[PDB]
Amino acid sequence: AKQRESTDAIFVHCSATKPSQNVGVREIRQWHKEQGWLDVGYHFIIKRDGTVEAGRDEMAVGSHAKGYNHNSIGVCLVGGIDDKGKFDANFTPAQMQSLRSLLVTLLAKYEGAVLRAHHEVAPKACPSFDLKRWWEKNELVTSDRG
Ligand SMILES: [Zn+2]
Repeated sequence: AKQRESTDAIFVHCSATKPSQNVGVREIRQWHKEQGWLDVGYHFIIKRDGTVEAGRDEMAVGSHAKGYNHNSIGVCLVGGIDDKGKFDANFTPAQMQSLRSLLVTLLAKYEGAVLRAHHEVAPKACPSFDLKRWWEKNELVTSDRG
């Protein structure tokens, strides 16, 4: 098992859970290991009250964006779908506030890293919001692109 060579990107994801699912790394680590992986695939989880919990070691290869696990940080927001199972940007004010300082901290310490939304690189709606519009205007809108 080993550490990454470089950190070209910080990817943002959601856990694809509903509002009522107040979960964190204890549960998502358990869910990922029942699916056959060795640990939680994300380096950071932001719970719905804004608590950021650490997953994999900040410097290790994780499993969150395939073909990119070798050179990136994966950050996960708890939420992402409504009760119908559709993608929905239902993240809390407090989650978005913690996310924005974690990312300013991360972009600063990983010289040259770029900030990315999983849906830019894979056919998925994850993280369920338009990353550029929230990073720039502080507007949260439900989206499969951006
Ligand atoms: Zn994702």
